[PDB]
Amino acid sequence: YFQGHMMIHAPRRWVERHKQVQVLPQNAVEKLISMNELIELVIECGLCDKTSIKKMYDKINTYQFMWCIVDTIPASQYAEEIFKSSLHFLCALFLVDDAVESYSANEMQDLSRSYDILEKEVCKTFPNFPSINEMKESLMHLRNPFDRSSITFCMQYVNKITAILLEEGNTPHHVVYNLRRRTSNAISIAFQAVLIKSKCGSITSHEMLWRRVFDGLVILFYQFGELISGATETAQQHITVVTELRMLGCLYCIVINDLYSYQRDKLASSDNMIKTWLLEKTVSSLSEATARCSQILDAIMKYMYQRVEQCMQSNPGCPQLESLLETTIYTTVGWIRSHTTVVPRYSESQLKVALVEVEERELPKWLAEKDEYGWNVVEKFVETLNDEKHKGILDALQGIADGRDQLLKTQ
Repeated sequence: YFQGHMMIHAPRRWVERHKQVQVLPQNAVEKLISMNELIELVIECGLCDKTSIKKMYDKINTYQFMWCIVDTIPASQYAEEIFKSSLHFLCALFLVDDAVESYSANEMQDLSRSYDILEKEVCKTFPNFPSINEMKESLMHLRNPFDRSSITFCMQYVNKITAILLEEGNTPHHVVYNLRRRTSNAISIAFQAVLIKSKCGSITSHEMLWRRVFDGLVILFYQFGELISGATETAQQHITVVTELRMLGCLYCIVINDLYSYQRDKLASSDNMIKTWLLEKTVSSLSEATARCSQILDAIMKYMYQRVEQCMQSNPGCPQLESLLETTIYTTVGWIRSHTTVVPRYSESQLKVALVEVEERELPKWLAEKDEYGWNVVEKFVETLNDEKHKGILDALQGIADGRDQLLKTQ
């Protein structure tokens, strides 16, 4: 600990893959960055104009952000299309988030209601789907065109990935169905969480984790590596454990987000965890909040390592699973890289990270150096994750249920 006091830890073999550059020609970077297609897509929907998407693209640097979010280079044309649509979805999802953060309760209520009804309308036309203008028809009754455009764009992504995995014979039918349901349920649960943000609780530092995980749609970002690597079937043979690791990664990303955004001019507002701690249970602000966050992040890394290196030892002879788990690890570690270099958070008044590389001789020591508050945090997070009250949320974030979230955080 010194004045660069965001010191985290990650195994050397995990982080040596982020020291890596994208070996790829410029034909294939413009195949993947189909900027003209993004323009035509956002002006075929009612979202925004060319200037807005170009500004979002300059801000987010969505390509290098994507290379922090997938580790598998496209191996066929379908993978190229998947990466293209994922890039587009990321870029415009952030623009939708910039606007929905100041939505009244009624406006969000209508938005999430329309998503929930449209999902169930277009889930019975499977494998067929309506086009963008055909999908505006059921949303014509809305009083805000932005909600209509957002819903059409999200369901467009949801149907496009399905169309891609059914235009090839590699992924089985019935698991593509579960994948589609998983994606749309994630989006609907995000709307439900931002709608639950209309109340301020009737507080506890575990409800906080449960909400802050759902406040971001990071699961959809983890699914990019699944799709682009062709592991949809082997991730559907292991929907559990994979979903838990992705939840741990979401918690990781949101801890880092809440710590970066509390050092900005923009009011954090929301249920920023540092704010909640400093209201009650923190002495000096930044130095102690940073150490709490570092403990939580290190504990998430250790639990992820142990879980992966157990599920591989108890499921031997499954190389596809191994590569999938390594991809999830890559995407969980990539959030450090993203917050440090590729997002427009070049504050440097923000904590300067010290990413320590845990070598092999140190790995047994480091996995037994678990005597911290982050241990309790992550353990209790895993318990409330596998709580039977929250079984419906689990099954909805798996591809095996309908999305319902409002009866478990508002009650």
